[PDB]
Amino acid sequence: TIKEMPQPKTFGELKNLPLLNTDKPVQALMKIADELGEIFKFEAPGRVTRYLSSQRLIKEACDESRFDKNLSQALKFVRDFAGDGLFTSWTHEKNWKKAHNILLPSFSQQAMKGYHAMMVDIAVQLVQKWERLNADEHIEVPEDMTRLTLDTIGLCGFNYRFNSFYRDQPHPFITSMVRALDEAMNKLQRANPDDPAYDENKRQFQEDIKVMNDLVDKIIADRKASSDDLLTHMLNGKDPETGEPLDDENIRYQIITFLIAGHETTSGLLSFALYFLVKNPHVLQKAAEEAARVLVDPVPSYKQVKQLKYVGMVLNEALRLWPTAPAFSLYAKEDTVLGGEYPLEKGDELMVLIPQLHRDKTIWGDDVEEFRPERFENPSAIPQHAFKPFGNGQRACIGQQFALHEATLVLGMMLKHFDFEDHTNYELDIKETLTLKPEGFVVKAKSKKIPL
Ligand SMILES: CC(C)C1=CC2=CC[C@@H]3[C@](C)(CCC[C@@]3(C)C(=O)N[C@@H](Cc3c[nH]c4ccccc34)C(=O)O)[C@H]2CC1
Repeated sequence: TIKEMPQPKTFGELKNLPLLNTDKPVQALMKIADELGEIFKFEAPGRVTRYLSSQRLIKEACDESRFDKNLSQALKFVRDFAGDGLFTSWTHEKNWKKAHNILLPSFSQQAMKGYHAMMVDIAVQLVQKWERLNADEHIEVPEDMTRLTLDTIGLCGFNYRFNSFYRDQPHPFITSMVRALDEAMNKLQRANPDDPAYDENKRQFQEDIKVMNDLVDKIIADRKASSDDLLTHMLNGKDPETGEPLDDENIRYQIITFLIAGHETTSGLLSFALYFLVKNPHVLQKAAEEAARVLVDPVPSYKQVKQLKYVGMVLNEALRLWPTAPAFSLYAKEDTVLGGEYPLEKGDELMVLIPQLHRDKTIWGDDVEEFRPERFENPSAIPQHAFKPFGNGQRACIGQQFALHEATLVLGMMLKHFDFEDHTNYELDIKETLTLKPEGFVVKAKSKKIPL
């Protein structure tokens, strides 16, 4: 009944801004939501946003007639290099619907069947790497998952080989992208971004943007000198509405977007999935049993991957507890009241805190912190807008099918070929680069000695 909104602790003139002066801002906002509940106001000089954590309010926020996708401050900083690519465009910019129409067919069932062989090429490189480890050598999990996911989007999307399994260090692309993301996350807490103490930060940022754009003009130059892949559709496809193709500036932004959006979160998903599987041995056993039963050939087929149902549920349960793109932003299209209590003005910003949404006890029950893939047996038994790891509506993840096909294929092959040991009894440490990923997660993989 027009309730007053809670607000976390303030720092005078800086309002709530210093609460983001941490290497783990999403984990900080989750603790605030635990303390303040389903909604709280966050204020900095010149800006306000309302953090939502309950399925009760988020099911309203997901009404596309009332709320559209907002560029959060984080996405405004990413737009410095991702421009009006699909992830960092407003819905009302011409290039959003145009690129959407042109690129959606690059995620058709026909398209996924076409990507499968190249996903297998990279997955086989991962399995061969682990088969070739010596006694008592370990696996650096997020490092190897990032090698796989970057190489997969490079090859499937652009017929480009990053060759990440030939490198003991990350590809220059990854090093520059991680630093750009870390700069973008860093600028969020930065009062007085014009301070000369940040002139080197700016210089380094521009440098990192130059590294990713050099690789893009090279992917483009490569293709020019001679495929039916994502890059084919970017260069040739026409929007059925206008009959127009994408312009060169936009195409560059889409390549940068798909290299970032198309691997970082999938590497996080695979890393968290393997973390929960080694921490939950009964779940690991059930998934390994399915992989053994289904993947009866040396090379997995598209159809077999579609039959790894329990592996698919493991991936959804990992996205429930640690959604690797952990927030999305909305703005009110008009004046509206939220849950009958919180009046909003046109333009008012909302932040969906996805990990908190996924811990709503009124949806999942009291065992909400438990890793239980069986929660996903029946999508009709899950309330509306309870599970939002790929965002909402027409602005939902275009790459969800690609990511889940790749992750199901790879996790299936991992569970078929190896037994895993949590040999250090790893303590979860979640590194934030806007996206979430376990840091320092290592395992030992004992070969089942099954040939490829
Ligand atoms: C690539 C995808 C997965 C991402 C989604 C994100 C959504 C919200 C972000 C993000 C998690 C990074 C950390 C801050 C946070 C939680 C945020 O709300 N920030 C708000 C509010 C804010 C924080 N600091 C600010 C400084 C100035 C202005 C606004 C802000 C914002 O960025 O808009 C960020 C990471 C990148």
